[PDB]
Amino acid sequence: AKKPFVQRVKNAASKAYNKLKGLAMQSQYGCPIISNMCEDHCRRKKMEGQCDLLDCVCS
Repeated sequence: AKKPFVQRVKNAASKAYNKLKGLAMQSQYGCPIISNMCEDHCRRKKMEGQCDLLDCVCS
């Protein structure tokens, strides 16, 4: 017989996306009474939450 020899069909590749960061247009200059300090600070961390009359809320 002397059968042949071959078995090279490996690769494994399915991963090239990782972030999970970014708002959805709503916490940007839309609050009633937000301070540039809170807006800038919250924007720097790209954290989105809710706009409070007392200040901005990052979530």
